[PDB]
Amino acid sequence: AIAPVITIDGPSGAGKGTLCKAMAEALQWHLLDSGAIYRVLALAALHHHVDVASEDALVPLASHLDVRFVSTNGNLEVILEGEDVSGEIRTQEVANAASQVAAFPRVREALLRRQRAFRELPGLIADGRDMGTVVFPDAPVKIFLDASSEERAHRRMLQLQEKGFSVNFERLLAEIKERDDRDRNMAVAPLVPAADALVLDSTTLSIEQVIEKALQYARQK
Ligand SMILES: Nc1ccn([C@H]2C[C@H](O)[C@@H](COP(=O)(O)O)O2)c(=O)n1
Repeated sequence: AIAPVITIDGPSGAGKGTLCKAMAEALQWHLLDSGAIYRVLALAALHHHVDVASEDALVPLASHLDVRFVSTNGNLEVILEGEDVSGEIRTQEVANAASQVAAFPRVREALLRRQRAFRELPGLIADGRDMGTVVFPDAPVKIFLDASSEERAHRRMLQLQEKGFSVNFERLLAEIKERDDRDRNMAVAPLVPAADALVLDSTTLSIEQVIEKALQYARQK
């Protein structure tokens, strides 16, 4: 007793986000956005003066987390413990922590069941860095979008350039390069594609083409 899926994962900046809003739009498939979750988890950790450094304090917060996602409106507002926090989880600090919050074995666990319960007819698209390596290791579909460092950098340090912020290519470069040698050497929660994941790059690829591509693989299998 279960419904179909998909597993569009990959590193930040890869544009796996907007890709999902098609997978899920053209298909009307429940769009599960992970990253956010952690981002709320981290936020909640922050305001709850919970020591995001202490793995011995990030599991309770998770296993009783009040985080849900809106329906079909303008885009997708994430809600927390009773109030909206979209713009706040998209902060340039919440992530530094949301990067800490997701680097602990037990964390994921408590977040685990909280995710697997997202599946439902017809299907559930899943943005993330592991929707195959762990959560949906049975998803007929398994896309793994990817993008170089210099580029994924642009794909961000620029994406926020016309959003009223200041940032330098040099920094964010290092910043993402950092998470890589982290996410990589990471032990658990690597970032390597699912042994049957369609490795799909997008550096010199267009977003209109990634969609194009992706979908091809979709209904196919
Ligand atoms: N499935 C996921 C999604 C995000 N993450 C991490 C990567 C980021 O530091 C943070 C949220 O990522 P994102 O900015 O893509 O929402 O949590 C993860 O480890 N596994």
